[PDB]
Amino acid sequence: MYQLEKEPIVGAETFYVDGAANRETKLGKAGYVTNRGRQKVVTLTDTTNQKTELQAIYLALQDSGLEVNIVTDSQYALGIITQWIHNWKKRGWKTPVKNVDLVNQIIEQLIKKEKVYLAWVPAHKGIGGNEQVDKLVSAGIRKV
Ligand SMILES: NCCc1ccc(O)c(-c2c(O)c(O)c3c(c2O)C(=O)c2c(cc(O)c(C(=O)O)c2C(=O)O)C3=O)c1
Ligand SMILES: [Mn+2]
Ligand SMILES: [Mn+2]
Ligand SMILES: [Zn+2]
Ligand SMILES: [Zn+2]
Repeated sequence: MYQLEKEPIVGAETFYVDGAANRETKLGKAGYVTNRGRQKVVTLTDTTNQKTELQAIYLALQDSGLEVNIVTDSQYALGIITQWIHNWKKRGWKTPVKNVDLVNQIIEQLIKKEKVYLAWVPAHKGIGGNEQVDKLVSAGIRKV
């Protein structure tokens, strides 16, 4: 229904989102850091790594203005969201089984926006945004 931006929205605040979970305890964290100096980290129970990545995106949509840049390192989160947008009101579309409720909450937030840019980056070493939020969500969840 929607058109995600082809390139970052110049001027808009950028949310570097991430999540991490531990399979053995199902504990996890999801959150963001932004280039305007905000951050947020929430602790979650009964969750998975995929669920935490989606939850971080939901948090960024909840806390942002009408134009938002979001940078994720979850290929899954980006793919399931983009596929939802491209295939609604379209033939031959079976909605995914896993995480359907969370993705529906995200799409809810997405359509309320004016412009959204969503990009995937591989996780990497450094001092940039994806690295910072990685350390935040990995604290006490997985070794780094
Ligand atoms: N110092 C460099 C190595 C390093 C150090 C610290 C890190 O935290 C990570 C690291 C992440 O922080 C991270 O969040 C992720 C990964 C990382 O490797 C992934 O690899 C990864 C992630 C999400 C995904 O959805 C996939 C998928 O969907 O397939 C993959 C995939 O591997 O395939 C993902 O979220 C990597
Ligand atoms: Mn990640
Ligand atoms: Mn990461
Ligand atoms: Zn606007
Ligand atoms: Zn970086």
